[PDB]
Amino acid sequence: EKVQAERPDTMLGVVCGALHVADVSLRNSVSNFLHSLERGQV
Repeated sequence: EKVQAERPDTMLGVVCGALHVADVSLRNSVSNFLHSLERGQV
């Protein structure tokens, strides 16, 4: 139909997606690491 419009540039889109993914992953990793540290583990 040629109606797949109103998208951002591919570069900005993939950059933002990778930034969101890495942010969530790093935040969860830091949180779980601190959780293990707090309970008395290494």
